[PDB]
This record gives sequence, C-alpha cells and structure tokens, in this order.
Amino acid sequence: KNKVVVVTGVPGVGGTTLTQKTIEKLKEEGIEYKMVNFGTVMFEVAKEEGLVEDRDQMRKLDPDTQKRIQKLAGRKIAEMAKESNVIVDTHSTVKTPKGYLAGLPIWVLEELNPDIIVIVETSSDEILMRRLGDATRNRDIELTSDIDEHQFMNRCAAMAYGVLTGATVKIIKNRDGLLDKAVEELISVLK
Amino acid sequence: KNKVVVVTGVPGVGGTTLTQKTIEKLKEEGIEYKMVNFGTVMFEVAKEEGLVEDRDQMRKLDPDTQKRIQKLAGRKIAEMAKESNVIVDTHSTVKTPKGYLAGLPIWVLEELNPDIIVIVETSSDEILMRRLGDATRNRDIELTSDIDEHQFMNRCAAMAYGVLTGATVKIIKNRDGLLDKAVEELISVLK
Amino acid sequence: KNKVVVVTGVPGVGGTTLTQKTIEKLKEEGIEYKMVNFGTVMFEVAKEEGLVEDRDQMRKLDPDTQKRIQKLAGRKIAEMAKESNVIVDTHSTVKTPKGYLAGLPIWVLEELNPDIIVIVETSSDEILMRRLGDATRNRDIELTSDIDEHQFMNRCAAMAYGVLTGATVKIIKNRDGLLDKAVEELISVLK
Ligand SMILES: Nc1ncnc2c1ncn2[C@@H]1O[C@H](COP(=O)(O)O)[C@@H](O)[C@H]1O
Ligand SMILES: Nc1ncnc2c1ncn2[C@@H]1O[C@H](COP(=O)(O)O)[C@@H](O)[C@H]1O
Ligand SMILES: Nc1ncnc2c1ncn2[C@@H]1O[C@H](COP(=O)(O)O)[C@@H](O)[C@H]1O
Ligand SMILES: Nc1ncnc2c1ncn2[C@@H]1O[C@H](COP(=O)(O)O)[C@@H](O)[C@H]1O
Ligand SMILES: Nc1ncnc2c1ncn2[C@@H]1O[C@H](COP(=O)(O)O)[C@@H](O)[C@H]1O
Ligand SMILES: Nc1ncnc2c1ncn2[C@@H]1O[C@H](COP(=O)(O)O)[C@@H](O)[C@H]1O
Ligand SMILES: [Mg+2]
Ligand SMILES: [Mg+2]
Ligand SMILES: [Mg+2]
Repeated sequence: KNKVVVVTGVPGVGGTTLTQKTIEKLKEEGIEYKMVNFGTVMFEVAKEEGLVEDRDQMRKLDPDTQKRIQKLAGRKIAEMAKESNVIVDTHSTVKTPKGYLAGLPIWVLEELNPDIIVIVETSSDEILMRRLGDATRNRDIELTSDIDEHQFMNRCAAMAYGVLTGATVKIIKNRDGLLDKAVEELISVLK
Repeated sequence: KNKVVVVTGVPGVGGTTLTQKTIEKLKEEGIEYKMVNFGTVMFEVAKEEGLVEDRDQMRKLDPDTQKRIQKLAGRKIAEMAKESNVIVDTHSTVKTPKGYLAGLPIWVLEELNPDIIVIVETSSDEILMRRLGDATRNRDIELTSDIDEHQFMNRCAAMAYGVLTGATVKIIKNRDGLLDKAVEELISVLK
Repeated sequence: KNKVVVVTGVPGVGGTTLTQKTIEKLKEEGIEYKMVNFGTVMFEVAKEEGLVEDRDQMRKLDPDTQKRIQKLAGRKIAEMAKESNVIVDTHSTVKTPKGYLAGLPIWVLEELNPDIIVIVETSSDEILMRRLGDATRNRDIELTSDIDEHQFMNRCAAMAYGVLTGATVKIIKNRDGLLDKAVEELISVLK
C-alpha cells in the first residue's frame, strides 16, 4: 500500500519547487515518489474540451465546470496512487471570482484519502516579490493582504481535511534563502 | 434549479444592508432574488411559542432550543428556494453564552445546499462604531478584540461549509462610506 | 440525557488544571461531573500493547497505530458518558512531526457527540514561560510563533467540530494569576 502526500501553497510560495527538489533528494536515498500536478491533470481535460488555452484560465471558469473537471482529475490521480507512491502538488483552496473553492472537497478528499497534507508558507512579502519576478505564469499580483487572506483560508480548509480523513496537516516554511531547510523538513516528514 | 446565496457577517457589519441594496439594484434589470433573514424565520417561531419578545434574545436561549428552531427555519427556507432564487441573510456563527454556534450545522447546510457563502467583513473598529450608532437594535458593546475573535471563527466555519458542499466562499469588504463598492462586488459575483 | 464537555488546549495552557478546579467547585454545589483525560485512556491501551513507556512517546508513534488507539479510547470514553456527565481533557489537535493531527476526527467526534467544546487560551508568552518551569514533562520549548500556530489550528479544528455536531465552541482565557476567573467562567458556562 502506497503513501499519498498532498503539498499545498498559494501561487508563488514554492509548493512546486519544494516538491521537485524533494523527490530528487529522495531518489538519491533510494525512495520512489511520483510527482503529479493536480492543475495539469485538469488542464489536459479542460484543454481537450476547448474551455481554456492556458492553465491560469481555469480558476475563472464557471465553478460548476471546475468541480466537474476537479473530480475527473482526482479519479485519475487516485489511479496513480495504486501503482506508486505519489506527491500531489495542488492547492488547499483556489481563488475564483466567486470566492475560494476547496481544492479537496469531501468527495475528492475521500477518493485520494491523502496520508499527509503539507502547507507551504512564507510571509506575504516574499510571495508578492516572487510573483512580480516571473512572467512564466499569468499569476495574480494581489495585495499582500489578499495573499494573507488566502493563506488564512487555506489553513482552515486544510485543518478541515484532517478532521474528515484523519490526515495530519504539516506546515513547512519556505523562506527566501532557505529553500534547503524546507527540503530537509519535508524529507524528514516522508519517513 | 434556483440559486441559493448565503450572506454572512457579524452584527453591525452590514450583511442585511448589502443584501437589500444588491437585490433592489438587480430588480432594476429584472433579475429577481427573494431576501430571507434566517433570524426572522426563527423569531416568528420563537415568539409564537412565547420564548422571546425580540430577536436579540434568541442567542441567549438554551443552545438546544436554538438548534431546534434553527432546524425548522432551514427547512422552511429550503422550501422557499424551490419557488425563487434566494439570498439568505444569516450568520456563519452565532455568539451564544455557551460559545459560537454554527449557523449552518451540516444537516442545515445540506438542506439549503448553497452555491455561494458570502462573508461581509470590515474592521472591528468600524463595526463597534456602527453598533453604537444603531438605535434599531440592542447591539452588544463588546471589546473590539471580541469582534475580531468572532470574525476569525466565522471564517473558520465558512471554509468548512465550502469543504462539505463545494460552495465557494467569497469575502467582501463593506467599508465606511463604501457600501456601493460592496454592492457592485456582490452584483458582479451574482452574474 | 448526560452532558459531554470537551476541554482542549495546547500543552502548558492549563486545560488539565482548569478541569480539576472546576469539578471541585461544582461538587460543592452538588453537581457531579467525572474527569477523563483522553491521553491517559490512550496510554493505558498503549502500554498494555507495549508501544511506549511514557505518554509523551505516544504522539511520535505510527499515526496508523495512534488512530487505532484514539479510536478505541474515544469508544471507551463514550461508555463513561452513558453513566454520568463527563468532562474530557484532551486536545483539538496534537502536534506531531508529521503535522497537526485532529484529536476528534469525525468518527471519534460522532462517538462522543460533545455538547460544548471549550478552548483554553492565553498569550504564547505565558504558555512558553509555563513550559520552562515544568519538570513533569520534558515540555516542548517551541518558539512563541509555533505556539501561536498551534492555537490558530486548534481554533480551525474546533469550529469544524461545531459544524459537524452542533456543539457550541467556547473560548476561555486562562491568564497568569487569574485561574480562579477562568474557573468562574467555565462553571457559569456549565449551568
Ligand atoms: N525558498 C525560496 N527562496 C527564493 N525563491 C524561491 C524559493 N522557493 C521558491 N522560489 C521561487 O519562487 C517562485 C515560485 O515558485 P513555485 O510556486 O515553486 O512555482 C519560483 O520562481 C521559485 O524559484
Ligand atoms: N485541487 C484543485 N481543485 C481545483 N482547481 C485546482 C486544483 N489544483 C489545481 N487547480 C487549478 O489548476 C491551476 C494550476 O495549478 P498550479 O499549477 O498548481 O498553480 C490552478 O490555478 C487552479 O485553477
Ligand atoms: N458601508 C457602510 N458604511 C456606513 N454605515 C454602514 C455601512 N454598511 C452598513 N452600515 C450601517 O451599519 C449598521 C449595520 O447594519 P446592518 O448590519 O446591515 O443591519 C446600520 O446602521 C447600517 O445602516
Ligand atoms: N443560521 C442561524 N442559526 C442560528 N441562529 C441564527 C441564524 N441566523 C440568525 N440567527 C439568530 O437570529 C438573530 C437575529 O439575526 P440577525 O437579524 O440576522 O442579526 C441572531 O442574533 C441569532 O440569534
Ligand atoms: N484526542 C487525542 N488524539 C490523539 N492523541 C491524543 C489525544 N488526546 C491526547 N492524546 C495523546 O495523549 C498525550 C497526553 O495528553 P495530555 O496529558 O492531555 O497532554 C498527547 O500528547 C497525545 O499524544
Ligand atoms: N492561570 C494560570 N496561571 C499560572 N499558572 C497556571 C495557570 N493555569 C495553569 N497553570 C500552570 O501551568 C502549567 C501547565 O498546565 P497544564 O497544561 O495543566 O499542565 C502547570 O504548572 C499549571 O499549574
Ligand atoms: Mg506550482
Ligand atoms: Mg442584519
Ligand atoms: Mg494536561
């Protein structure tokens, strides 16, 4: 039976970066994890239906459309969990124009049944200055108070996940200049 | 099917004023929502049983009585949602002497099945100053820190609602003098 | 119908002390509550299976094994409530190296079905300083920001418990030198 790890964090905080660095560090110690980006799973579905051109248009779609593709992505990822350990790079909540949407509503949560939910955080300062540094995404320059609001709600959603499934909720700080301490923390967790 | 929108906010933050101003501007365009204050539905029952004289006495009743009448109101409101779109002006949590009571415990939540949960917020400074200026109600002069504690727990309960049903959780600021921008935001969320 | 009250709080905040003092002043009024420490119940099962020698080793055990023992301890505490009122001295979340673990995952929460969930809080300064004078544990000297992080997540979990069951969620300040005032408050809450 395989370990299913969810890594979450607002855009710019480094959930994806922490995850790639962690899996390569685990493979050097002999530990096999698969990286899966939840948003890519969805975007293959959405791109195939013609609803979007790029992945940062997904959060602006009608939220019933997002929840339909949200569920197909979660089913395809649950299939992956049978065949290897998996780390899911995704989001505790997604900021849509109609409010925060839970990234793992109970029906999605119950099919992944994640063993651990990791929250990657740093100060909204660093997140904002990091967003201003990367035209690689159509990332929202919000205020730091909007990022602080998102990290607040993401904690609430994640602790709810832990009440429903029994998963532990691990907060890892990923601060400017200290990416390496965060990789130590996440590696220490996955043993 | 018909849209169910829940609007929430601590007393004094203007949840009711935002709900009435938004609905009337939508009627200028022919877009009909029916306003339903959850507490009025509760107060009609409580007063008919002889439990209270006014609506601000209900949260000081035995919490078992409140949950009894709370459950009746959710069913009565759910029936209304069959006859038109509804915005439910109500509360993420209610402050009772025995603690915060969820405004939508899970059985009520599943009976209303809302699409959107709106959290109306502003500074506890501005809330306190409105309660002191409001001769329609017997509003509690709490410390500003008790108001911030109530807005903290309201966020927590609301994100739990979004985890359990999939409803999106929208935060809207309703600042002094800027009621109209808050009305503009909600109208936009409801299109 | 018998009362089930849950009192929760980070280590060092005085949840245990507040429960014992409240029960003695209540018996002077003829009000019988039974104290139950969830961890003591867990440790009885655990030491009988040989997993630990002392109780601070339990939160570092296999979270598959902890939830098996948390599951049985919640079931043993439910039986106690059939025979008397009970105050359960436990924790909203337990801080493990694998993250925060909900103390009442939904299946444990529903077996206890508490009426009131008390959160004991004070400033992270006072908790930290209390941990330093306490040779009954090797007490966790965390930073004050980690103690604050733990109290933030305990609020999130507790409000989720209130959404799922209907329990009221009561915050009680247990400040240095003012234990007797926190005791008055809890007594007042239980009448
Ligand atoms: N600890 C860190 N310190 C500085 N920059 C970082 C850190 N973690 C991530 N970044 C950068 O921040 C941006 C956000 O990356 P991510 O959210 O991982 O896609 C990328 O340009 C990263 O290289
Ligand atoms: N669990 C999820 N639920 C809903 N939408 C998601 C989820 N994970 C990712 N997304 C969407 O995928 C996009 C790309 O994710 P990311 O690459 O991880 O920033 C996000 O902006 C969201 O629109
Ligand atoms: N944006 C605002 N600026 C000033 N006063 C407001 C605002 N929103 C509501 N009020 C007032 O604040 C009080 C709270 O109203 P409500 O909660 O809607 O009953 C009432 O006196 C309102 O008229
Ligand atoms: N969802 C709810 N659940 C329980 N009580 C509620 C709810 N909504 C309103 N109430 C009660 O109704 C009273 C008046 O509500 P309001 O006029 O919305 O300030 C509140 O002070 C509460 O006692
Ligand atoms: N609800 C709970 N779920 C899991 N472990 C718990 C729970 N309550 C207590 N424990 C364990 O018991 C230990 C001692 O509890 P306490 O004496 O109340 O601080 C804790 O540090 C946990 O390892
Ligand atoms: N209000 C208070 N003021 C000072 N010390 C307290 C207070 N409440 C509890 N304590 C002490 O704080 C320590 C931790 O409490 P506990 O979590 O019950 O183990 C114990 O030594 C208690 O005696
Ligand atoms: Mg990413
Ligand atoms: Mg109102
Ligand atoms: Mg204790």
